[PDB]
Formats: sequence, structure tokens, C-alpha cells
Amino acid sequence: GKTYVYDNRYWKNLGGVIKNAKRRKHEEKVEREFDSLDKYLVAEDPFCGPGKNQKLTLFKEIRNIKPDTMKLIVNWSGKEFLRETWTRFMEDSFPIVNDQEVMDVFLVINMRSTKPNRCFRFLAQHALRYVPHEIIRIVEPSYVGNNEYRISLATNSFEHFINKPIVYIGTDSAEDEEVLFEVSLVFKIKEFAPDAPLFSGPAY
Amino acid sequence: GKTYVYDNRYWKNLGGVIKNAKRRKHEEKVEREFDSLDKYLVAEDPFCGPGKNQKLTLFKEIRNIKPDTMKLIVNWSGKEFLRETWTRFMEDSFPIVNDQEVMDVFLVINMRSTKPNRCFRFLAQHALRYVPHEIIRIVEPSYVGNNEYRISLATNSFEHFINKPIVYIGTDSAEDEEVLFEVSLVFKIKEFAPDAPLFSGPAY
Amino acid sequence: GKTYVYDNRYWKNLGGVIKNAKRRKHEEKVEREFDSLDKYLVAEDPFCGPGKNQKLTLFKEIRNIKPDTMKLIVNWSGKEFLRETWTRFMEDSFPIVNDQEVMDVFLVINMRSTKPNRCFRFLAQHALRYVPHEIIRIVEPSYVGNNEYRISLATNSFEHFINKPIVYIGTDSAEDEEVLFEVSLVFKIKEFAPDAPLFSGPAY
Amino acid sequence: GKTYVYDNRYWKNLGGVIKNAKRRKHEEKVEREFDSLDKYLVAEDPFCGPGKNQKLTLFKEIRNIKPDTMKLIVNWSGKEFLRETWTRFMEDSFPIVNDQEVMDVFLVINMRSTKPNRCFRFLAQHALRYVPHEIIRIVEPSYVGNNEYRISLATNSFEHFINKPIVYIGTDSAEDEEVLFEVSLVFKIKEFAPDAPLFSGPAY
Amino acid sequence: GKTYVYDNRYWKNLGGVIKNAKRRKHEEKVEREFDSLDKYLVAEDPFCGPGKNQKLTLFKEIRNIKPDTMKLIVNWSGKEFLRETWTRFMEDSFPIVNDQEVMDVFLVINMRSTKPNRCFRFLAQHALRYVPHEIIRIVEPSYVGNNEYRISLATNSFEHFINKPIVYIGTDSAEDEEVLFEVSLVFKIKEFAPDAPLFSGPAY
Amino acid sequence: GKTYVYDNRYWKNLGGVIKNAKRRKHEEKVEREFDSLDKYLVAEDPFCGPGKNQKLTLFKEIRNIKPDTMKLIVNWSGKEFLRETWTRFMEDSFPIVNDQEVMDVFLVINMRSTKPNRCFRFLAQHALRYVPHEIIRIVEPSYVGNNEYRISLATNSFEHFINKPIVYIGTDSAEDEEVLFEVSLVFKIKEFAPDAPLFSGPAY
Amino acid sequence: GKTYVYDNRYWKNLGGVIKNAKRRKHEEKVEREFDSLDKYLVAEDPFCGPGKNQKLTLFKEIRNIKPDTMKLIVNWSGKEFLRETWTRFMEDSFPIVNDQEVMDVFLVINMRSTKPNRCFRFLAQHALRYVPHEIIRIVEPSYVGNNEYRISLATNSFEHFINKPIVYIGTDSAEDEEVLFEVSLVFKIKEFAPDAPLFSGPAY
Amino acid sequence: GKTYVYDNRYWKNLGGVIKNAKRRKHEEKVEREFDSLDKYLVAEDPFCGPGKNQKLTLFKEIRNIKPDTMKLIVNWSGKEFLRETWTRFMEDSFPIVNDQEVMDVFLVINMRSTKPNRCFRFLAQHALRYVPHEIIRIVEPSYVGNNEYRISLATNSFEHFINKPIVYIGTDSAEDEEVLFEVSLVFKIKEFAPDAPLFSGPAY
Amino acid sequence: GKTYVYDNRYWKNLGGVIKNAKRRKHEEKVEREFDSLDKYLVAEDPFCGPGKNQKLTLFKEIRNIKPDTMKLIVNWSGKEFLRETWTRFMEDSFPIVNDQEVMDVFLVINMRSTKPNRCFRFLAQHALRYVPHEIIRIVEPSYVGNNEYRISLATNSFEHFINKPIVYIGTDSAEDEEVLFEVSLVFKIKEFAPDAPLFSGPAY
Amino acid sequence: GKTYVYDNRYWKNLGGVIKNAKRRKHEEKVEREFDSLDKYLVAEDPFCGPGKNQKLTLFKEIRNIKPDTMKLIVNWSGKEFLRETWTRFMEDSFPIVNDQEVMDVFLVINMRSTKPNRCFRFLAQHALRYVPHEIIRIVEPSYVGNNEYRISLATNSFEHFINKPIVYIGTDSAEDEEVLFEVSLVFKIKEFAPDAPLFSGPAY
Repeated sequence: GKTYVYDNRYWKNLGGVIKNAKRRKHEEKVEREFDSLDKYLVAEDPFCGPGKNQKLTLFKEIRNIKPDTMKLIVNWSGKEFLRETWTRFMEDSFPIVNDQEVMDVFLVINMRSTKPNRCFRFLAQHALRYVPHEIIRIVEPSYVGNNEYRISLATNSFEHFINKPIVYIGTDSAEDEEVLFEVSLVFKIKEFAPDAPLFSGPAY
Repeated sequence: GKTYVYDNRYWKNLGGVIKNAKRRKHEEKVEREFDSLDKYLVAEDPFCGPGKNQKLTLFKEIRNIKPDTMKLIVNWSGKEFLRETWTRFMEDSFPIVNDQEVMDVFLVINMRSTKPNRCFRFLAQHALRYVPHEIIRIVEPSYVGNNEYRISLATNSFEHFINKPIVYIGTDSAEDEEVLFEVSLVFKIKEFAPDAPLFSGPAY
Repeated sequence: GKTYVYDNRYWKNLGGVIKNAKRRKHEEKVEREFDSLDKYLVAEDPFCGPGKNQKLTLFKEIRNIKPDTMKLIVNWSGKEFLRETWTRFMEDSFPIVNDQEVMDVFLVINMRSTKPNRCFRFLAQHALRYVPHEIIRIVEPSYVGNNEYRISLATNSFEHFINKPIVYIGTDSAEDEEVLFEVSLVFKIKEFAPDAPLFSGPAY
Repeated sequence: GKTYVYDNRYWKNLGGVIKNAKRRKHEEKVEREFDSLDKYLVAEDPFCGPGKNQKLTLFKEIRNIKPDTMKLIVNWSGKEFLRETWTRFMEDSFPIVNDQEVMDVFLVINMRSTKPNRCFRFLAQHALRYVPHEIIRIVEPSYVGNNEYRISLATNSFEHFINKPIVYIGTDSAEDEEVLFEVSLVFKIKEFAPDAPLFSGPAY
Repeated sequence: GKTYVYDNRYWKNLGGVIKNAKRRKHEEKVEREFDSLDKYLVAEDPFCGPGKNQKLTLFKEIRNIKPDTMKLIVNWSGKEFLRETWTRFMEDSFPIVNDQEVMDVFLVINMRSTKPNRCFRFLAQHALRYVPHEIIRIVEPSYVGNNEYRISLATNSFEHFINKPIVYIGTDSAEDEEVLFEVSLVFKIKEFAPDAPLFSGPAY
Repeated sequence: GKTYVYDNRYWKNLGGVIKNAKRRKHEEKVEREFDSLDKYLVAEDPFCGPGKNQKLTLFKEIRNIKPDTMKLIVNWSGKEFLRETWTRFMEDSFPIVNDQEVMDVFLVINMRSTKPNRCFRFLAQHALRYVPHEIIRIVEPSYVGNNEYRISLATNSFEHFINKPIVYIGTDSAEDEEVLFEVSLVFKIKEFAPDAPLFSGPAY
Repeated sequence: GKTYVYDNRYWKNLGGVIKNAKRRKHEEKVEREFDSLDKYLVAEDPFCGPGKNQKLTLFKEIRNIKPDTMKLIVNWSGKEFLRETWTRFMEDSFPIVNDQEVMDVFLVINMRSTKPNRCFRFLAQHALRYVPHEIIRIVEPSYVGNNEYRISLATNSFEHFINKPIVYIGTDSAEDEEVLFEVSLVFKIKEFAPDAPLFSGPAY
Repeated sequence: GKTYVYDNRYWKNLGGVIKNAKRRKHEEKVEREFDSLDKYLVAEDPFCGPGKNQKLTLFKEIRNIKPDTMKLIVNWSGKEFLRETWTRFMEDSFPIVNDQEVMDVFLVINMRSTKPNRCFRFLAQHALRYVPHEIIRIVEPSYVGNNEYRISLATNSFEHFINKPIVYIGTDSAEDEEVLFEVSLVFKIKEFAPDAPLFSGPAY
Repeated sequence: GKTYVYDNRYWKNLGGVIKNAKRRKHEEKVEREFDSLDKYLVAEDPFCGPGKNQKLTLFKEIRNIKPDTMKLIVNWSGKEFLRETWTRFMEDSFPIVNDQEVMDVFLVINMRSTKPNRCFRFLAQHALRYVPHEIIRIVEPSYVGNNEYRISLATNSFEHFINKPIVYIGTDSAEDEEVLFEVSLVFKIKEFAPDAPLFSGPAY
Repeated sequence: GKTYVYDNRYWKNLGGVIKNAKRRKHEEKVEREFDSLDKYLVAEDPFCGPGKNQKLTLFKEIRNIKPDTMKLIVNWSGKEFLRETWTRFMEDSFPIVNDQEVMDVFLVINMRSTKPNRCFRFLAQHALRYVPHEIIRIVEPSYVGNNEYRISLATNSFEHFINKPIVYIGTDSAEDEEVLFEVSLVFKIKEFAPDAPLFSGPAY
């Protein structure tokens, strides 16, 4: 909306005028509700939150899950979990260019039905520890939101790094369900890249 | 609302979070209405609008007004209107310090009942011209908004300036009403004061 | 609602009581919106506004208008416009009884389709000036609100008065439209009739 | 909102214009509801109603009230009730200056817990009559609105005046409650004071 | 909603948090309406109000009522009304155990159609007085709310008690209606039962 | 929605039927509000209104504006304003093909910050007149709607045409602001182009 | 709302301007609902639908109907139904002027209580066929909407035409009801009247 | 929304949490309304309903229709209607590959004005029968929804098939209207195509 | 809602049809709000969340709490806290059948007034550590939601297990309050029970 | 609202009566939504939460921040961070009177523009660890809520205490911004002050 002048008389667009007056009528009762809600905090979703996301997809797996049960998705020994974590991270990352901090590593389980027209929810339980059972019964599980369960797990060579998370998935289905799993390690990276360019040798 | 950090996890106040989400739900349908209203303009009230207000109060007057009639409020000759305008303006204004433009001069009629507990509206009619009638009948008058009728009227000595507005007021009352009038000239002044200070002599 | 008295106890009608309490709940947020809207002004429609209306109907005319064009409605010379204005005004007005002021003269064009079941809008353009074109093309016209275009045009004998407005009308139609026009001069009269009676001769 | 005049064109404030139009849209369906409610009456609260209030505070009293019971608050004989009424009224009132009518006398019981953080309601029962019981059981009592029970009770010397209300209070509490009582006589006075001044002797 | 503690961080249930914030947004405009309504009073329904209800059913009666008329329901002489009142009250009440006050006696008329699928309202009129007419015409009657008309009527032997209310009922029906009546005396009793037990003789 | 016929029975689409019935429920209370609003008028925005727009961009300019001050944007003498107006208009327009009327000429000032992330409003004042001050103090300015101030300013050779508007701009900022200005003359042209084609010579 | 012109400035009525802007805000979400409802059809009421209505009233009848039963309303043999249909139709219709088609014939039963102040609904059942029972019990009847049951029944002399519908009505009443019946044949006529006048002999 | 795990604590997205809680507040009162509406049925639009649509466009036609009249659109004899139906169907359909059922044949009349800017509705009447009148008067017609009237009409060679619908269209216009018609036969086909492929000869 | 077929015409229940159309009108603006809220997370209540609840009730205790103070609820030494935790857990749990993980142990304080009709809130403070004070003053306490404060505390014999939490509770009351406490250890158990049955010896 | 008694009839204020009835109409659907929201928890803001706040302001600092970059705010070595923490805490705190627990220490960064009329948001990133870069590029930062970033950092002499947090701040601005920083350590103190007075020596 603009300002017009016609012989020392000032003129404004009608829309802008009605908008400004309605903005005074609309603008503190909601602010009182928000001010009381401000005494409390919510955590930011890590994948939408600060730091880079780095999804290292480890494998795919298929399991046929019986009703009221859960099947073991991953059974690595501590050394194998560390070998896979180090190897996949370093192979993907190299060269590690800047000073960086690994904020967290999430063991992410993506799950989907191998068959269409199926209506059920996913149930999960993990343990951060020993040979676990392949099949367990469902007891007060975690109800998976959508198709993803995200577990926070909190060098030169793998040997120098050396010098285990387990997950069960079931469904609330009354029939056997064939489920396709995709297991990944999602690293949260805080990169400290200087405001300095890359020069071809020699510099200057 | 602030940002908290607890072991690489980010936290925001609940109120601010709900406010931002509701701000997305609330924010274009009203903008469509305003965009069509923007094809038209409204004039700014001059007394609330640009330029200074300078109210030169001329006189007070009392008239007893009969139903269906209007009484003449001011009967100056052209020369007397000019004498009063020049004299009151210059006496009040002097010294006229800066380059200025008289944007307009309003002949303002403020009116009120001399008696309380009276419920009626004011009716007005003016002419920019001859000896007018003292009392006229009411014919398609202007209905005064509140108690004020504001008429836009569009040197060294008064003689150098030389080298008339009339107003009628009535009421919609069914009984005689005694009305107190206050007549003023409200000048709209556009002042062009330089960004320069006032120094005592000699300057610098 | 009335007031009853039963043995020093006072009684009021239930409706009036609920109305007064709801009047306190209903009565300032809207006033804030109106107070901001009060910084701006709107003009009063002249025909609904102060002063008398005097519609001097001049003529009727029929034109067949082609799509994307406008036809000239009136082609009087300056002298003919003045002859018609003076003659129609004085013939209708005489005797002019009181002191009066011609506030304005509107050249009013009333237009209608000569055929029913037609759905289109009227388009107009005027000039206050030379022989104009009979037919022009439509270029950024004025969209007529309803069926009327109202143009503000801002003595003893016609000779003593001596001692031109042109109008084009088109439609937004995709077919030829036959339009009936009624052209009038609407005078806005500010009458100053004294509060004095008419007496048969001799007075008193 | 005012009325401006610019070259025979009339102008009004936008807010006032929108307010008047919305006042036509808002203003009879509610009036139909109120008109039916007007077939019935409500009594005016006497303390908020006509006539003066004159609160003669008689005494304070503390009682420990057991659950499901009520304790007697006042046990005056008829003569003592009359002695206290006459004495307190005349001592406070003298000189009785004008012609006046005692519209009513209310025996008012104000009650409060002597302890904070107590949540219960007060229960009451009176009799207008004999030695009453000190403690009664609660049977269909009056539930006291807030902390006050107000009972309408409908000369030269006390002897010339000669020539009883009882009250029980309990609570809906499940524990013993210690209650502080304040008992008063609230007179409703209709004063007939002439429109005549007070002069020092001699008058005129 | 509870309070959780996790490593010096405090946690509250989300529902309780949203409820408390909305309680601040919801909580004084309605209180302004209620505060004005508080200048007036309403009477408590006596049967729902303080004191015991004691319904002494006297008789049943059937009358065939013609349109625009009312039939006399009860025609006792003053002595018979008193005999029936005393006898029914004392027979039902004995033994009268405690000090009690008869707050009021209501003559209650319960009425119903002896036939189903009838749609009409009941009309009533009483007199507190002589042999009344059996059949009267309807003139500005009381419109009975539902099926009940409740009239407030404001010892050792009946002889010692010695040492009349009449009622008409009609309908707004355009046909004859057969109506079954049930007439009762509803006593409102204020019982003053001491907080003292009943002991078998001898006490203590 | 269509019309079906099945054995002399007529059928219509359910949506159209519900739409027509809801159109009767929705369609006069709002019309009462609009009818009262129709006693007043609004001006059409000239750039969105009738007649062609012809923006002759004159120059760009940069000024660093101090808080509480305004800088002079244009300082042409009367002859230079006329030279620039005539030259830019004729150079752009030639050949002027049809009979046309210059409805108005707007001196348009477009303004923007040369720096991003600045939050302030523009303030303006003009004069239609002498050497004005370069820098003035802000006194009751016009608050610019958005980034544009539009001033209505109300032949063979420039010599034959012969035979000034000034503008100040400031900001409501508390710091110095560097502002880029674009100054243009926006002509409003009423073109009277005949419904006649352009033919190559010779015609017919 | 009209269009005013004041010195090349265009003006429109405020009401029309606000109405057009609100028409943009109000006008597709409801259209989505109607578009889905348009996948389905509703039949037009035949009496409100195409073709003429011709109500041939046959007779009146009174029946006293017992609760939970229905009484036979019409007991014509096939020949009597045809005699009455042909005779009433031809007597009323003659002369049959144009080519016409009998779209349908409805056997219409209008029913009302002979007594006022009765509240019940009508129940119906028909058969298109033998001597039916006079009185049947009610078994899953048709609940009559209001007071009408409308049954679609799908020449020179009656003999040339030659060369039966039965109806039961009951009520949901718990008492005997006396019902007045009006039985009619409502013909739906599709008239094919040419666009040709009626001339007195001889034509032309 | 997903599920996060941080040191045996479970976490869900705030949006999903608020959505699930609001889904409990929103979800039976509307179901009660729908349950009562479920006692009734609506027919599916046949062109949007089951079975294939096969539009065999027969011809175009133009008629000038006088006010209050209808013109005959199609005048085929029974044999010509059958010849055109058989020929157009078989020519378009051949080869008829599968077992199929002709569910219905609709005689569809599409109508439009040959001129723009016309505002009127279409009126229709058909007969399933003789030489009809070319022009009839309008008597209780069918009001066409939009521009389409759809009439349900309920072998080796045409001779083997052997071994009539008429339609009138008018308008509600007060002037003559020139209307363009498009007449088609829309077949509703229920195709029974086996789940078997098409093989080139020889199969297998 | 079902599907009916009547002579190749398809029919659906009216309720289902209106429900489906309203489902299109109701179903994305709320989803935008939820999508922004999904950038944040909320923790699941542990007692309503995954894993079993095991409430080991330790003791009951009564304390009389003075205003503005808190009393120590539990004063075990580190060894006594461990003895009680181990003993109560193992006595209740044995036999521990499956592989299980103690997700957390909550020290739960349930508190209630020993007296009814008391209105106050509970205040709490704990320390995870030394002989604490029996009575402390209230300084920025935790306001207990309802009546429960839940503190997360984060083998063969007790000796093998070997080879302290303190809590204060106060009230916001202005009087001394006698409070009954119930102290428990609520274990969160993640049970890994195989999908294997229990067999009587010998198995198979 | 109170309780009045007039001749055994009970009376209550109209407002209180309407309020109680509306309280029954208003009071469980919202409780269902809150009950589902109660399955989840929110953390209390620590500065608004339990325990004392103790803001030890360390220093002020000014940085000119380039777009898309962040500047290092604090570069203390581990020993300097500990020296400053210990010294500022002990100097302010002494004498430490009661048994107290340091619940947490927040490194708080308050930031503001040194210039007014700037519109941008603050971006932050920290590390809890080595010489960091002075200037880094912005990569998935934390968006600061308002002007504060609050980092939880989770004796006799400083030597006895002995026997590092880094922060970067940038803006989302497209220009260089000069930012004033205020860095503080906010301690959360849980004070255990006994309910015991301070006596002058000797006590008692």
C-alpha cells in the first residue's frame, strides 16, 4: 500500500488501512497462555536439529514375525559392532577435513511390510549390553511412531581405535507379517570449518 | 523464549514453539480481501495527518435555535474576515522562524448544549461567498459528526496582505435549544526547519 | 421493563435485568479498531449528501455498441451545452425564490440493455474539453458501477449568461449490444430559505 | 468522528462510518427472548437496593463445630433481643433528624474459618419464635452463599418501646471446624429529608 | 499429573501443563455480567429447598372438563379442611420426636389425562376464603407448569386445635378432557433434632 | 449438475440440490450494512484506475540520512523541471498517434535501503513552489506506505511549450540510513483511439 | 453502487467496494463437498415436479381405528376401480384439447383426526392386486410423513377402455382414534399444446 | 513422527502427540445424524457410476426458440431411431470382444447459446411414444441442470435386429434465443472380459 | 452403509454419502501446525511407557509440617538404602526367570493429608549424596504435581551385591499440616522372555 | 453471592445462580485430550524451575560478524576456565552458610546488536572439549531463541579445587553485524537451610 498526495491532502490504500486497524483488534490473552507454557521446555528433534546428518546404511534384512512376538534384528558381537561403525564411518568420511565433534550416533531401524494392503503398527525394544534370544514375547514394548526406531548410542586404523546395541522388532498384528528392515548408523556431526579458502599448492 | 543445551541436545521453550506453529496455521485469504480493497483510497484526517495544527480561537457565541431552523454563526464582511485571519495568525506566529507553507486553513465550529440531559444532533450548512439571513429553514443539511464542523477555506502588515466564509447551525431537536459555539481558524503548517542550531551572536 | 414494589421489596422484569448484564459483557476492542480507522476519511455520496437534487432529464438515445469499442453519447458544441444547461435549469427553476448556491452540476448517464437476458457490464470514459470520434477502442476504461456514470462538471437571459463535457460508453460484452441511454443534468442546490412566511399582498 | 468540508464535498471519519453500518447489522432476535423473560420478575438485593444500610455490629463469637451438626449462635430471650435492638439502634442513630421508615431489620451472620487452608461450605438454619438446643443435627439445611446468612426480621426510652430470632450454623466439613462469627443487625432506612437547609439559631 | 526428577531436571505431564496454560487464557468478562446480575435475587424452590418434605396424599378424583371451563376440585367446609389437615398430619407424624416448625403447608394438585395421545396444557385458579360454583368459565388463568399446581397455605386432639382453600382446574383443550387428580398436603418441616442419642431405659 | 429422466421420474445431482438450498439459507442483513456504507465514497487508486500508466524514470540517487532529519531529493529550477518533463515525455511518446488527454502527472519517489537486515519506515514531505534547505528536521511528516511516495502534480518544441515540485525524505530510524532513490514521472493518459485500422499508403 | 467522476479521479460507493472484497474472501472448499455429493442423485417430488397436477377427489370416509391395527380404506373390485378412474378423469377433462401423456396416476390418501388435541402419527400399508380383511394388525408399516400417503399406480366410452389398489391405515396411538379420510386420484399430465391460437370458425 | 530412545527414555514428536490427543477430542454426535440418514438411499449418477460410458454423437442442430415455447429437437420414425441406434453402436463397437450387457442407453441432449453474454436457463420435455408438433407452449417443464438433459431409454445385421424418443427444448428467456444442440446416445456397458490374454495364432 | 442394486441402478446410504463428502471438506492447515511442532520432542511418562512397573512399597510415615518448612522423609545410610533396595527387589522378584534389564529405579513419595477439607499443595526437594537436617526452610522448591514426587535413581546375596537418596517434603500451607507418606521403589523392568514354553521335567 | 431469608423463603443472588448452572454446562471432552497428553512429559525451564539462580557476570565483548560465519566468543584454557569459575563463585558466595548442592552451572551468552533498526536472528554453536579457530563458517547451527544461548556445563583454595566450554556466535544477516556479548556463569543452587535462627554469641 502506498501514499498519494493530491493538493496537500494525503491518501492511503483502503486495504492497508483496514489491515492496520484489524491488527490492533487482534493483538495479549494468547501471550498469557504462551508465557505459562514458557516455564517448560521441549527437545529439538536431532535430525531436524543442529549438526550435520550422516546416514551410513549398514544392511537390509527380512524377518517373518509371528503375533505377540519380536525377532532379533542385529546380533553383532561388541568387536563387530565397533569394526562396522569405524569402517563405514572412516570409508565414507575420508578425508576428514576439519575439526569436528561426533555429537551422537543413532542406530536407526527403518521397517516396512513386504506386502501391500496390510494395516498394523510396529513394536520395538532394544538393549545396550552375551547371546540374546532370537524370538521374544511382547511385554510393554515401545510403539514405533511410523516406520522408524531411532536409538541414541551416546583414528588412524581400527586397531588404534580398539586400543553393543541389540534390537527386537514385532508388530501389533494378529497374523504373521513379513517385514523388510533397513539398518543404518546416523552420525550427528558438529563441523568447525574455518572461514579460510582451499588453495592449490603453493599457497600465495 | 531461549535456547538451552544439555549434553548436545537442544531445548526451546514450549510457549514459543506453540506460538510459531500457530503462526503458520494463522498466516492469505484475508490478504486477498485487502488486495481488492487496495484498488481504492481513503484521505487522511487533516488534524491527525501531516503538518502542524495551529488553532487560533476567535470567539465564543450563544444562540437559541428553534426547531427546523438554523441560525447564522458568523457575519463578517470579506475585509473583516481577512483582518481577523491575518491579525490572529501573525500575532500568534511571530517570529516566523523558518520557510513554511500554509497547507490549508480550516474554519472550525465547536458546538455544545448550554444545558445537560439534552439528546439531539447538530445540523450545519456553510457558504463560501452580500448580507445573509439570520435564520434559515433546514433543507438537506450536513449532519455534524459529534460537536465539530470543519470547513477547509482552501506578510509585513495587513495593508500589504490586502494589496468570505459564512456558517449556519441548527439541531434535529423538536424543542428550542440553547447552543454555545466556539469558532476557531485551524491552520495546517508545513514547516521546513533546517538541521542547523540556534547560536548566540556572534556565531563561531 | 417496569419497577414493582411489594411490601418494601423492589422488583424488576427479568428480561431487562439480563439485557443490562449482557450490555456490560458486550461493551472497547472494536472501539480500538474504529479509533485507528478514524485517522482516515470517506466522502459522502453527493445524491445522498447535503443539498437538494434537481434532475433535469435532457434526452434518450439508443446506440448499438460493438465489442471492444465505445460510442460517443453526446456531441454538443460548447454553446449548445451552455444553451441546454441554462434553458433546462431556468425553465424548471423559475421562480427562483431564495438565495441559493449551485454546489455542482452532474452530467448523469443512465444506461440499460434494450433486450432482456443479457449479462454484461458497462464501461465508460469522458473528456472535459474539437470534433470527437464517434467510435473509439476500449483502453483502460472506467468500469461503471451498476447502470449510472456520474460526471461532476465543477441570470436574466441566456445572452447575459454567455457575456464542454463529452462521454463514451461501451460494454465488456463479446457481442454487439443495443443500449438505451438517458442523459440528465443533476444539479446540487444549497437553498438558503429564510424562516419567514409567504403573505398575500399587502403584508400586515 | 467529525464532519469535514472540502469544496462543497462532505467528509466523515472512516471508523464512525463502519461503526454506524455495523450497528445496523447488529440491531430484534435477542429482544424476542428478553420480551418473554419480561413476563417474570426478580427481587432487588436489599443491601444493593433502595434505602440506606445501617450495620449495627452486636458481637463476635467462636464455636468449634462437629461434622453433621450445627451450633446455636444466639440465645437471647425476647426482652434481651429487644433491649439490644433498641439500644444499639438509638445510640447509633441519635439525633434522628428526619421523618424515616424502618423498611426492615436483617439479622446478619458473618462467618469465617479461624484457620487458613480449609475448604468447606457453611450450612445454616434459623427459627423466629423457649430454650433451644445448643447442638442440633443437620437436616435439609440452607446452604450459605459465601460467608453470610441474612435474615429479614420483618421511641423515647426502651420502657416506652416495650409498652425472638435464633440461628444455628454448621458446615459440610468431615472434620471439626473452628468458626469465627460476627453478628449484626442491618437496618434498611427510608429517609425523608426535606430540601431545606440547616440554619444556626435564630433562622433569618 | 505428577512431578518427575531426572538428574536435577524437573518434569511435568504435558496435559496438566496445557490445562494450566488454557486455565489462564479462559479466566473476568463473564464475572462483570454475573456481578450486575448479583444486584437481584431468586427464590429457592421450596421442595428442593431447606426443610423436610412431607407429602400427605388426601384423595384421587376424576373430572370430565369441557373446553373454556374449569371444574371445582375440592369443596370442603373450613372445619373439614382443618379436620383432614390435623388428622392426616398427626396420624402420619406421631410420635413427634423433636422441636419442629411447620414452615408452610402446600395444597398440591397433581393432574394427568386418563387417556394417552392427548396434547393440551393445564389451567388453574384457586381462592383462599360460602359455596363455590362447580363449573366456571376460564378468565386469565394460571398456566400450570407441567402437571402440578402448588398452593402455599401460609396439638393433643382436633378439638384443642379448633379451640379454606378451593381450587378450579381446566385445560386449553378444544375438546372435553377426562382428568385424573391427586390432591395432597405437602408440609415443609424444619426439624431441630439434638445431637443426642436414643437410649433404652434406664439411661446410663 | 444435470437432469436425468428414468420412466417419467426426474432426477438431479445431490450436490447441486444441497448447494441451492444452502444458497437460500445464506441469502439481507449484510446488505443493510452495505446499504449504509453506500452513502459514502472511496477514490480509485490512479495506477490501478482508468487511463494508461506511463512511467518515465528520470534518475537514481543515493543519500545518507541522519536520524530525525530529511534530505532534499530533487532541486531543479522551474525551467529544468519543465525541460525534463517535456523532453522525457515527448522522446518516449513520439509519434503521438491519437487524440489524448494527460489526466495527471505523478512525481513518484521509489526508495529502498542499500543495506539488508534494516528495519525502519520511510517519512516524506514535499512542496509545490527559491533555494530549499538540503537538510530539514522531521516535523509531522507523511508516513510512506511501503517504499513509494506518489505526488500528483495536477507541443512542437520545448520553446513553444514554455511560451516546481520539491521532495524531502527521511526515516523513523535511530541510526544513519543509506537510501537508494529512483525518481520517475508517471503520466496518466486517456487515449481516444478510433475504431479505424492502420493502412499502408495509399489507403484503398 | 455507482461511479462518480471528480476532476479525472474515479469514485465508487464504499458498500459495493467492501461487498466485492468480501466476495473474494468467501469464494471452493464447499464446492469439493458438493462435487462428491454430485456423484449421486435425488428424485424430484412428482407434485412439485414436471407435468400438470389433476386432483380428482373420489370420496370422504370415517373410520374408528383401534391401537395396533389398520382398517381397510378402499375395497373396490378391479372393474369399479377402472369405472371410477375413467369416469372421473373423462368427466373432468373433457374436452381433451391437446396431445397429452398420462405420466402417472397417484392414489392419494389424506387423513386427519376428527378430534383436536390428539398427538399421534399415521401408519399405512397398501397392496396392488380377492376380498381383503377389513382389519389387520400392524406389522412393519410405512410411517406416513404428515397426513398424506401417495401411491403411484404406474378413450371414447368406458366399454372401449375395458376392451386394483387397496389401502390400510392405522395410527401409532395407544387409544382408539376416529380418522377422517379423503381419497383422490392425482393424475400427472404432460401436455403438448402447440404454439397455435384458438380461432372462431371459419379460420382466416 | 518417529520414536527416539535416549538412555532408556522414550521420545515422540510433539506434533504427532498433539494430533493424537486432538483426534480423541474430535471423535459420535455426527455419527448419530449419519445413522438416521442411513435409513435412506441415493442413486449413483450413471455416468460416474458402474459400467463403461460410450458416447455415440449423432448430430448437431440449431434452433431459434421463442419465449414461452419449446421446439422439437428430434423427429425420427421408430425405424429410423432403431436404424441410427443399431448402426452407430455396431460401427463403433465392432469387434465386440467379450460377453457384455447394455445396462441402459441414454438419449443425451447437450445445449448451448450460439451467442455469448446471454443469461437464461434451459427447459425440457420429452415423450417416449405419430407426428409431434414442431412448436409447443411451455407447461410445467423440467428445468435443465446446466446444459444437459439425459433420458434413459430403458446382432448380425439391422434386419435381424428388427425381426421412439422425442424431445422438446425451450428456455426461461424473455427474448428469442438461438441454441446449438448436440444429440448423442450414451450407452452404459457392463463388460465381462476374462482374465485371459490375447495370443497370436496358433495359441501355445 | 451398503450397496443396493435395483434394475442396473446403484444405490448407497445417505449418511455414508454425506459423511464421505464432509470428510473431503474437513481434510492440511492443521497438518502445517503439526509439521512445525514435529521439529520438537516430548519424553514418554515412564510409568505409562515401555517396560514393566514393579512397585516395592517400603514404608508409611506421618509428619506434622510447619508453614514455610520441609521435613526429612528418609534418612537411611548408603548401606541401608542398598540393603532395603536389594532385599525388597530380590524377595519380590525370585525366581528371576528371564534375561532382564533394570531400566531405572524410581524413589516414589506418595503424600496425603491425614485430615479432610484441607486445601494446599505439596512442595518437595531431594538430594542424591553425611547427616541431613531434619527440618529445612523452603527455598525455590519443586511444586508437586498432585500427590506424587517421582525420583529417578539412575545378584546371589546382598554381600556379593556390595562387593543415597534423601527427600524433604513441605506444603504451601499457612498452618501446620499432618501428612501421611508412603515411600516406594518403582523398578522399570525390560523383560526378554523367549517365545518358548514351560515344560514339566523331563522335556519331550 | 449471599443467602437471604424472607418469612421461611430462601433467596440467592441471580449471578451466582446463573454461574453455577453454566459451570455444570461447561464441565470432560477436554479432559480426554489432556489425559492422552499426560502420557508424555516436558522439562521445567531451569531458571524458572527449582533451586536458586546465581548469575556471575564474567565479561562483556564486542565482535563484528561477517555473513555466513561465526566468531569465537571465549578462548580460555581449561585452567583459566576453572580459575574464573572458582574465583567468581567463591568471592560472591562467601560465607557459604548452609549445606548446598550445585545442581548445574550454565554458561550463558547474552547478545545484542550495538546498532538499532537491525532485523536478524542469532545463530550459535558450542563445543565442550586445543586452540579453536577464531572464525568458522555456519553449518547447521542452533537458532538462538531471542538473545540468549544457555549451555549446561553439567573448596578452601583454587589449588585444593584443582588437586573447557567454547562458544561461536553468528547471525542469519546478509551484512556484517556488530554484536555486544555479555558472558555469565549461572549457578543453580539447591540450598538446605535449617529451620534454626542466627543467634549472637553466646547462644542462650
